[PDB]
Amino acid sequence: GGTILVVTGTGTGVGKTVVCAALASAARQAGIDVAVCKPVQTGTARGDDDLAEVGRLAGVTQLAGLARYPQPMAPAAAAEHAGMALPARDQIVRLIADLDRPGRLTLVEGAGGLLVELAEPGVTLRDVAVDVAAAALVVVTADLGTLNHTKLTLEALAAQQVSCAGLVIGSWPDPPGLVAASNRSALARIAMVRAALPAGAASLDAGDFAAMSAAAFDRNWVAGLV
Amino acid sequence: GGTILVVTGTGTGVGKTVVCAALASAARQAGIDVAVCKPVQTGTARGDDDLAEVGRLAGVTQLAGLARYPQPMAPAAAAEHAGMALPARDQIVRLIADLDRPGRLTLVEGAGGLLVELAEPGVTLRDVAVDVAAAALVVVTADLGTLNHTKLTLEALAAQQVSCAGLVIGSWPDPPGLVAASNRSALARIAMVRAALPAGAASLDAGDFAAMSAAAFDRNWVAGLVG
Ligand SMILES: Nc1ccn([C@@H]2O[C@H](COP(=O)(O)OP(=O)(O)O)[C@@H](O)[C@H]2O)c(=O)n1
Ligand SMILES: Nc1ccn([C@@H]2O[C@H](COP(=O)(O)OP(=O)(O)O)[C@@H](O)[C@H]2O)c(=O)n1
Ligand SMILES: [Mg+2]
Repeated sequence: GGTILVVTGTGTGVGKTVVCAALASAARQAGIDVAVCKPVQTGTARGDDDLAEVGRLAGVTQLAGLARYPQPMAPAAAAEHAGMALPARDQIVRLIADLDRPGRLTLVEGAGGLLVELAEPGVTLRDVAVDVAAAALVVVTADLGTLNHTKLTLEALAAQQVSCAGLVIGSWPDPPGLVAASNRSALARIAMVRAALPAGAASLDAGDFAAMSAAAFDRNWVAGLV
Repeated sequence: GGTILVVTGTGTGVGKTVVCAALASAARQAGIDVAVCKPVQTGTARGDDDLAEVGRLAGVTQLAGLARYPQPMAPAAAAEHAGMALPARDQIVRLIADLDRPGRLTLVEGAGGLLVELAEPGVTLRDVAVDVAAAALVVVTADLGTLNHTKLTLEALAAQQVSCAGLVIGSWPDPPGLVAASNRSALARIAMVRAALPAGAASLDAGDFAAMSAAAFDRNWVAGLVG
């Protein structure tokens, strides 16, 4: 076995996907082999595709997925809209265990938040993390309300003994503002803030994104993940 | 005593204050005596005042506050900015217990979400509900992400044996889109949906607000909140 992290967020559009790519890119430049798994992808009608973002931004090639639904809804609703079911629990857990190998960092990106339905029936990214014995990296905002949502996600993780590998602020504004600066300090009091990615990093070309990513995390911590 | 209800939300700006006003209004129209309590109010230098707004909307006059901070931040950050302290846990409980009375519905409006720190050290509204043996009414959105946020809040309540008095969709769009209608159907499988308040209800005058409020809640449920 290697290291499996689920990358979850406190909500939708907090930057989980940019974080997966950024940590992927930071680990790759540390000589770590990276694989990213997005079991369920929604919003394909408008072109959503988080694995292709990670491939473009970070250059991961081991990019694995099981289902893609057209509508920009939560997985369960997008599936009912399409008239089809979510994939089964065993599919996603086994896909991830099969990605896992010594010396490799495997990131599992969910859909929205920790407790959204990912597989039939009612199984979540938390259930999946329990099954593969993964730790969780939690992507937060620096905006108003983040302390509550972070604490809630962290309590839900710990309730099922899913270790917290730290926080990442998905989007750090420029200029910060009084709320973001206050929240960042307050976030660090409840868990390790591993990085804060600058707002707009997802528009960067691959070379600029690698530079940002290498600077954004601590070199020792990334190397220490595997 | 009577019935104490904390009114919390899955976030800030989900409609806690309008819900408080609407439930207060429906209970008042059922002949129930109502008090609305706001132990920690932030953003007062921007004009933020939920007690005053509950009074504007539903006519409530039994309105109790405790801490007020000028800056629109989390209570802990607003207090630091002002060089003031958060209230103690027992000061909040005293504020609520002074209001509690047989035959009375006392509503305690949180600040932001359920785990916002209201007192030191890290004392939250969940702790307060334990102290005054109140159930929690959870105000949610109908938008993307509400299911995760509602389930996270409900787990947090169960972890401390704080009963969930049900859900209220704070703002309900007319017409509802696909995502909103899906979320609503799914929220009703998670817990009782007590009401879904029409969007923009804060622009209804006293009469239209009161009518909206009587229709929004099941009369049996409201009447059953306090005997
Ligand atoms: N540091 C960041 C984080 C996100 N973003 C963008 O803001 C949107 C939300 O990010 P995301 O797609 O990773 O959100 P999740 O739903 O994956 O959590 C996306 O369109 C990002 O491209 C950015 O430009 N700079
Ligand atoms: N059904 C509703 C819900 C909220 N609103 C308004 O939407 C804003 C947020 O509602 P709120 O202040 O009660 O939200 P909280 O921060 O108290 O949870 C406020 O401006 C309300 O006046 C409305 O007009 N009709
Ligand atoms: Mg309010």
